[PDB]
This record gives sequence, structure tokens and C-alpha cells, in this order.
Amino acid sequence: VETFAFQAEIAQLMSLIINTFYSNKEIFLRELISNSSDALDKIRYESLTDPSKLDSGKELHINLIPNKQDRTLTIVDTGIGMTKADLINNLGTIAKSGTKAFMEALQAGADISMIGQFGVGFYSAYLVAEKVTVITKHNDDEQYAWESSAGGSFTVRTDTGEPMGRGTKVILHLKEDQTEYLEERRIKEIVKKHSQFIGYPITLFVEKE
Ligand SMILES: COc1c(C)cnc(Cn2cnc3c(Cl)nc(N)nc32)c1C
Repeated sequence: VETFAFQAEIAQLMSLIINTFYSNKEIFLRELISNSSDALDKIRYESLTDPSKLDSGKELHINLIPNKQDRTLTIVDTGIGMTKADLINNLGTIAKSGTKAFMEALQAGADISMIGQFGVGFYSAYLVAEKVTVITKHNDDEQYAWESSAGGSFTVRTDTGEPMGRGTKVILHLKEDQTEYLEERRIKEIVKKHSQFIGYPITLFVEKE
């Protein structure tokens, strides 16, 4: 297991997200779904010029999986996935500029719900999650598990779990007071409100209870 420091700017963003009083936490789902939609668009586009990129799975979709036993909400997609380089360096690099702009915007009167406009919507996960575990598989790279409970560090390891074929699983380990996001009717409400025109099937799994 390798342990890495976030760049200071990203640590700062995560702190702001965790510490700021902001009631409209539900926007985290829309951001993650948007991210999944963008990853699906990317693999779809690449497949037009190299069809073998779908040898790791032709189906392009999103699954939302609540688990009350584990207190997790998992957002799964069969998008392009992330390389080791994405996890350790590239995403962080890109996020530095978006973070600065977002911070500036917040000082000028913007609110947290606008985070996606700055390309750093993933970190809104921390509105509701005490820990985020990301399982990902990109073509021509290995399956990785990234994890962070914030605090300035994250880990990356090669994943020995169920092989995914291609895609990303964002596993939200929900805060004790955020378990409404495990409830079917609440997830349906939020998807209808903020994610109604996504161009891929979104399947909301039901709890076995
Ligand atoms: C490791 O966790 C992330 C970090 C630290 C920053 N951004 C994203 C969003 N993100 C970036 N590329 C992504 C792809 Cl291909 N797919 C999805 N679903 N989300 C992505 C993720 C998941």
C-alpha cells in the first residue's frame, strides 16, 4: 500500500468541503453521476476509432448500490476508468487550477453547489462520506484501489478484489448522520431532480435488507 500527500491546494479544498456549514449536501450524487457520464462518453468516443477498447465490456451504464449493513453508497460505471498515473498525479494536477478558481468564486459569493463548474466535483463526496474508496480499471493498466479519509493523504494499492473489466466504483463510506442516502426514495428523488437527462442507463439497486 503506497501513501501519498495531497497537494496543499487539494487538502485545502477537502478541508473546506468537510468544515463549511452547507446544508444542501445532496449535490454530491449529481457530481459523481456527471463524472461517470463523462467517463462513459470518453470510452464510447475512443471505441469509434479503436473498437477493441470495448473488449473489456460493451455495456455503458451506471449503477447506484446502497448497502445498509456496510453503510455505503457505491456509484459504479463502465467508463474509461483511471490509470495509476491519473490516481497519483494527473487528476491532482488538473484539480489545482479548478480548486483555485472555485475558492476565488466562493470568496466572491458562489456556493458549494457550483463545484462541478470548476472540474473538482468529485471532492463533494466528502460532504457525506467519512471515507471514499475508489476501485478503478483502465484498459492496459491494472485494477487499483485508491482511498482517502482526507487528513492530507490518500493511499493507492493494486486491487485483488472482484475483477471489474473496465470502469470505476466510487464507494462512499457514509458519515453516521448521512444515512438518508441509503434510502431508495431519497436516491430516486435526487436523481430525478439533478440527473434526469444523463445519456446512459442508471440502475438504482434495492437493498436486500
Ligand atoms: C480517485 O478519485 C478521484 C479523484 C481523486 C479525482 N477525481 C475523480 C473523478 N474522476 C476522474 N476520472 C474519472 C473517471 Cl475515468 N471516472 C469517474 N467515474 N470519475 C473520475 C476521482 C474518482
